[PDB]
Amino acid sequence: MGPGFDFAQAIMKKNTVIARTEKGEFTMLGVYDRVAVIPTHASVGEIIYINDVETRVLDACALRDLTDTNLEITIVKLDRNQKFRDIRHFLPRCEDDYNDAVLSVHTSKFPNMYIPVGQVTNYGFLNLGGTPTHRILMYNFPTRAGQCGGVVTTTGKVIGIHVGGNGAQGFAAMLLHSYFT
Repeated sequence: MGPGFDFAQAIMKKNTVIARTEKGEFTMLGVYDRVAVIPTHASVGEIIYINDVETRVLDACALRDLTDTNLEITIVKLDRNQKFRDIRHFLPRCEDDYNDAVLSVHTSKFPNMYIPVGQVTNYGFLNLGGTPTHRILMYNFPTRAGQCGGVVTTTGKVIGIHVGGNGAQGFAAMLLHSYFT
């Protein structure tokens, strides 16, 4: 409907796949080459389904900060026959607050879904499902089961992936340029 939705749509149309694990279907952001991200609670194994294609996982790394605190981001390298458009130049370099974000989701359950979530707070620490988690972004939208892995964007930046909610707020894990060097 406006430039925020335009940037979000451009990311969804070229840089997302539907990932299926034993824990469900997730929006999965492709970042560059065969490298993608997914919430760590997706529990990626040796095999994953990508757009319903059986795919070998070549590497998977559950990220933690240098305090050895969960970040809730898993970086996956996929044995896929095609590269993603390189979007690393849209990743923030530092932890920040944002205005006017969109959360975008694409699954069997929620196709072509775009939510204007508004102002995004650098929340920091969250006890996420009982797990101490750092680098959390917070927005005041009542997100639901099925939106995990959803992409959080502003005009010109890909800032996070949706990892949870409390019924009134939603929470995303930061994406930082330094994760994908």
